[PDB]
Amino acid sequence: FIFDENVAEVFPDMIQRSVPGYSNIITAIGMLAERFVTADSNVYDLGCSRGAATLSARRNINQPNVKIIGIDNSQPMVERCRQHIAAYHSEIPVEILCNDIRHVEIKNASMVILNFTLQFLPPEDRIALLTKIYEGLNPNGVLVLSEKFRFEDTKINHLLIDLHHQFKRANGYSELEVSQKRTALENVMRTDSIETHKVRLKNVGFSQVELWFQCFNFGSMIAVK
Ligand SMILES: Nc1ncnc2c1ncn2[C@@H]1O[C@H](C[Se]CC[C@H](N)C(=O)O)[C@@H](O)[C@H]1O
Ligand SMILES: [Cl-]
Repeated sequence: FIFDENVAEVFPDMIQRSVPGYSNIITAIGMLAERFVTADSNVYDLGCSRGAATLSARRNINQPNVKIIGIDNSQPMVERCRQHIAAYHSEIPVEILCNDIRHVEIKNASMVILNFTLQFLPPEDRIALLTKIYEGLNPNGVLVLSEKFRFEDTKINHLLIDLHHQFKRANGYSELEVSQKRTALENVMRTDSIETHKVRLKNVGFSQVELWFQCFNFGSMIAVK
């Protein structure tokens, strides 16, 4: 399982059937962009995929001189992203780059989005990235971090994983061809608890850090510089 032509194609439907609340987060990201994106700044969408978060933010930014930069290291993903974005008109320019988030520069940002992406980085690479993001954000800038969480409490972790399997079934997740390779990946994915995420965000330097959304074992938080 890699992010190839096939995963890039079925992605909106795969993530819809597997991430509870996915869609509400995307809508909320637009609300957050309205609140946090300032004029004359940049907005980064890290591991941007098809550009759902990117367009949600773009559609809700009404400030001048704002630029969006989406980054995804998969070429198949980046091609559909750029094309998907050129299909909607806007006076806000968007540059989509094909790189690995660990090497990109982040500067003059009012908003950074890591929407279910951090979990795909080696655990030992996460602090460095979040640190670079903290340094690249302007004062009062915001990091929106959505992740699949693990729960220290075993019994709760299983209860939530089960609710997550009830949701996947309800949505016919297994109908997808990518369904099993995808499910194998999540089994070996090194996810963090919500508390781990908060403590690390605070250690990097963010002043405000809080979970603002959750549905079973998936959620999203915000860290304000
Ligand atoms: N190191 C990396 N650099 C850039 N993109 C990455 C990296 N690791 C994983 N990715 C990208 O991480 C994404 C995880 Se799925 C992300 C969901 C998407 N942000 C949305 O809002 O719908 C994939 O598209 C994948 O190619
Ligand atoms: Cl994903």
